[PDB]
Amino acid sequence: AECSVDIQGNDQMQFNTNAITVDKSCKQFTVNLSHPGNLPKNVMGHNWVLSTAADMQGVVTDGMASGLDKDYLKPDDSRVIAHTKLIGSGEKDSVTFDVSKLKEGEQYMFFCTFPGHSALGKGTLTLK
Ligand SMILES: [Cu+2]
Ligand SMILES: [Cu+2]
Repeated sequence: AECSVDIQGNDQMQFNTNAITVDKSCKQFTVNLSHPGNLPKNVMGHNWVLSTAADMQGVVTDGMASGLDKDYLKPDDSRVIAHTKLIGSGEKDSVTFDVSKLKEGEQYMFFCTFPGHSALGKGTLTLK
């Protein structure tokens, strides 16, 4: 099966999908994020961050407090399973992670930690 997905964030706060499926036979998985908007990352930055559902709000809140220079992620945040850099217009970044970090039946969320963005810039990730 395919073990990658292409995700975009633009000059609005929604990703172009709200649900990612990771096939259970995949051993790694890659997310390729890009930003087809015109605004720079300090104004309309997006990252793609994966945590358990339970951990999402903490990661978002602590990430906002960490600021732009930390890509809006608390340093040494063990709650983050995988993530990309924060990108702006014209940029791109990919993350590959081990599917051994995921289990069937567990509830995962992906989201952007740029301030305010998680309200609309979030979705589920499911191993199946
Ligand atoms: Cu964002
Ligand atoms: Cu990191």
